[PDB]
Amino acid sequence: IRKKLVIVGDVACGKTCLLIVFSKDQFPEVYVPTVFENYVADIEVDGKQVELALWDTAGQEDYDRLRPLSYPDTDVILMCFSIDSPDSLENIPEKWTPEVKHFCPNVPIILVGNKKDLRNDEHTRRELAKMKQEPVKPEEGRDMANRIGAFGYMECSAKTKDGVREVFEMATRAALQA
Ligand SMILES: Nc1nc2c(ncn2[C@@H]2O[C@H](COP(=O)(O)OP(=O)(O)OP(O)(O)=S)[C@@H](O)[C@H]2O)c(=O)[nH]1
Ligand SMILES: [Mg+2]
Repeated sequence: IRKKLVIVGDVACGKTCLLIVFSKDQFPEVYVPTVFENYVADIEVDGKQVELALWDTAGQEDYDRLRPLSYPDTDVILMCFSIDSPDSLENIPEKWTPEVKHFCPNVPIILVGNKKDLRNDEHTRRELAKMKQEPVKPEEGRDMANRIGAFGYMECSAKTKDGVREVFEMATRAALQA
């Protein structure tokens, strides 16, 4: 069974690394902003065999016009944000929810907190202290997921691999049913 999925979220929130890890097992060395890209990977969930189309998108403003060209026949969407950056969570209902909600209504959305490893990182906590902030708490991410009627919230780390597999299984599970 074939299904298509699109990933979206702020700049450098880990969109790409996540998709590459899951389908190539390697963690990209050099960070290069994405214009657009396509990937494929297979997965078995609840006995079903599913081929997956992974459409990567850009989080940059400069590309707002072309990003909507990948939305056409989407089955499920992974709306991502970063745990070290509280603002990227704020921009969920601001920019991404409206954009997606327009182009792709009636399509399941999986809210995804990324860079789960940086929640404990000391360097991270110290830099955010200047800004009188702190990493995102699992609760607030779940609240945001409910607020926008997401199919489910999930967290993970593409660096350590913590929870990466569960993210896609939930996506596939949602792309089949509903
Ligand atoms: N600590 C940590 N760093 C990560 C993780 N995933 C990605 N990164 C790092 O964060 C930076 C952003 O990664 P990337 O996936 O390219 O962002 P993006 O959201 O796709 O960004 P764009 O293409 O919209 S500009 C990179 O330097 C990458 O190595 C993660 O799980 N943990
Ligand atoms: Mg990218």
